Amino acid sequence: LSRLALEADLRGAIGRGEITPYFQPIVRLSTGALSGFEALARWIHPRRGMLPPDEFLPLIEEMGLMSELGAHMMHAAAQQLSTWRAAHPAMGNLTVSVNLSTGEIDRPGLVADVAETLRVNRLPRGALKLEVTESDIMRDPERAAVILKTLRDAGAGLALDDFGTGFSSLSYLTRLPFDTLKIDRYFVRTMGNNAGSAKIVRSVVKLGQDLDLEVVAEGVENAEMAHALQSLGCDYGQGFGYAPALSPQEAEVYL
Amino acid sequence: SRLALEADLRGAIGRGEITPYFQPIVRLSTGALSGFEALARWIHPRRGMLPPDEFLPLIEEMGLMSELGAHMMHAAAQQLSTWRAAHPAMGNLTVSVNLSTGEIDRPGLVADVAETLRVNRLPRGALKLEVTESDIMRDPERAAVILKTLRDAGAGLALDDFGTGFSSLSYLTRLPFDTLKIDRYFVRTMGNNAGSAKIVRSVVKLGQDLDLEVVAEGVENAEMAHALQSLGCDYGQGFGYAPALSPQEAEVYLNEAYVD
Ligand SMILES: [Mg+2]
Ligand SMILES: [Mg+2]
Ligand SMILES: [Mg+2]
Ligand SMILES: [Mg+2]
Ligand SMILES: [Mg+2]
Ligand SMILES: [Mg+2]
Repeated sequence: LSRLALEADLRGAIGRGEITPYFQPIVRLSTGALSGFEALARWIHPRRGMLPPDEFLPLIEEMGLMSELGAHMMHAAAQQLSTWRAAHPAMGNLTVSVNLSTGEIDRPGLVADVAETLRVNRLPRGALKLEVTESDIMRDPERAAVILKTLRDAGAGLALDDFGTGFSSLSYLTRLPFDTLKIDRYFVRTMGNNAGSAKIVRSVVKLGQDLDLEVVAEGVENAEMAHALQSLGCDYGQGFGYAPALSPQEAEVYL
Repeated sequence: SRLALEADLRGAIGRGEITPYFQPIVRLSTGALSGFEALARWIHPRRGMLPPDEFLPLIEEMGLMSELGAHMMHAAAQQLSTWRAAHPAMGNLTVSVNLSTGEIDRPGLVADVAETLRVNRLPRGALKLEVTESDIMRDPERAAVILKTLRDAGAGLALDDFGTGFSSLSYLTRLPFDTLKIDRYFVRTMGNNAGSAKIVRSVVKLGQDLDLEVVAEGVENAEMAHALQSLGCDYGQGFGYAPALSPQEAEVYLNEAYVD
């Protein structure tokens, strides 16, 4: 029924401004302070209401609009970040992250588009971060190494999302210019009653410290998980224990 | 000369021409001996000692890998029991043997290992099997089960050449290894290479936080040993201590190790 109607509605949705970022807070465990946001795509359909990425992203992909979606999300994330910095100069280097789907990292013109977005939004280096999964790196490690260095050289921060799943290669990591590792949600939420998950959480945290990478635990559901991560030296946390992806005006309240 | 060697390999394991030499593994802090890695050497009647890279490939072309693994394990196990009996005061003396790619999938491996422990009357963990990460990345869940059964039979388990390839943090947390070895290359070049320095440091901490004893391979001098122990690395092996020794030479090294 709808599987085909959505495609009709989805065409042009990006240009109409219907797919917009929502912002989930990332908090520094040591001080409790807001340190940045992860921007997450949301489709506010005029009829259907808000729809989550799992329901539209696959269709964006089939229609070949992934590149258009990524440019839009990055642009919207960056503009919001600059608008907040102009309204609250007290902040310094509050960051915003954007997720790239598999292969987006190789799209033609990505580096120029990022440089252009940091320029026009007058952002500091590292203010806008790109989150990728290891699929993009295992895919072709040497190529990933080239692309990632040029994105870092252009001013983008870089985060390795969902770390702990799949290979979680210690060797490949030491050669990639990441500045942030994110512990996947599953490990964080089962670390209290799953021995395997507890070992992955501790190792990732210690590994980040040994490699000078900042570590963000994803999926912090409550203050107890928060406190455990803090005791291990984990840098940041994000999850429903703090807040979901917020609309701009709700996110602005944290500033 | 390739097929000439191949002809010479027929029945060579049988005539006992391929035998183990033992390289010491030592505790870095106290400089004491903890064990040996058993390394195969072919003492050809005419050509003299031939290293594994020159015959190991031939052993596999002829499908003799299992016969070689069996012989090396038996020979290392017999030598270990003799040493342990002549050295009651070294409760932790172990010997290691290397399984080449695919050996852990052999049907009767666990039974063979179990028999070797029994006939040589070895305590649990005295005999270790060293496997590479590639031999495990082929089928992670299969290998996990097989490794667990080897642990349960009383064999020690070491993950050799760590640092190379994937060096998977996720898989290492789930596999029942007791020892992790850092590949020679990173230990050699950690002095002049930021990357190798990072691999060596983080493998040590990862290993230790997982309750694994870490062994640095390729310790070539007192400089590498001191830099490794100032990282808290457990053990080391390498030409800076001794190469793979003949059994008569290893016995002397063992005897001298009693002296502080
Ligand atoms: Mg993400
Ligand atoms: Mg994702
Ligand atoms: Mg994630
Ligand atoms: Mg070895
Ligand atoms: Mg080997
Ligand atoms: Mg090795």
